[PDB]
Amino acid sequence: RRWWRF
Repeated sequence: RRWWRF
């Protein structure tokens, strides 16, 4: 949602 694959 915000980091790497999120």
